[PDB]
Amino acid sequence: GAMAPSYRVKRMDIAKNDEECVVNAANPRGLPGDGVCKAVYKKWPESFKNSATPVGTAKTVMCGTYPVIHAVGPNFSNYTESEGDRELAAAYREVAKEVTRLGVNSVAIPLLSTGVYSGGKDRLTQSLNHLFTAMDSTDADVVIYCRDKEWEKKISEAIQMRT
Ligand SMILES: [Cl-]
Ligand SMILES: [Cl-]
Ligand SMILES: [Cl-]
Repeated sequence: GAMAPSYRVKRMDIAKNDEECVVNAANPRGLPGDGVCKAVYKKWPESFKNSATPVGTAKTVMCGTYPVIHAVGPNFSNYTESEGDRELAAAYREVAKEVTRLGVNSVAIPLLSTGVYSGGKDRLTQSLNHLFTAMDSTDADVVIYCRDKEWEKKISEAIQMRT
C-alpha cells in the first residue's frame, strides 16, 4: 500500500503515466478503439491479447510485467440512464478488485464513459463519484488523467473538497 494513500489529477496522456499500472477505457471487444484506448494500444499493444470482456467488468493483461487493467464502461448511446449508471459503478468496483489483487502501490485511471461513450452528456461528476466509491477502500495512490483544462480544475476541486 501507499504510506499515505492520496488522489491526484494530471492533464496529460495516460500513456506517459508515472504509476505502477494503468486502467484502459476499453471497448468490450479488445479492439484498438479511439481516444484513451488508442493511446493505450500504441503504448502497450501486447496487453490486447484476449482482453475482450463484457460491459461493467475489468480484465487485466500484462505487458511484460506492467499491468493493463481493461475496464469497460457503458456506452450511454445504447444504455438507459439507469442501467448505464449501474454498469458504470460496476466497472469501477471491478477496477478496485484488480488494483487490490495486483498489490500495486499506485494506479493511473481515466474517467470511464466521459468521451465517445458519454451519449453527448457531461458525466464528469457521475464518473468521478463512482471512481471514488470504488477506490476509497483501496490503499493505492490514485492519479486521475484528463485532457481538458476546465475538467482538470473541476476534478482538482472535487478532490480538495473531501480535504
Ligand atoms: Cl501529453
Ligand atoms: Cl469514453
Ligand atoms: Cl478530459
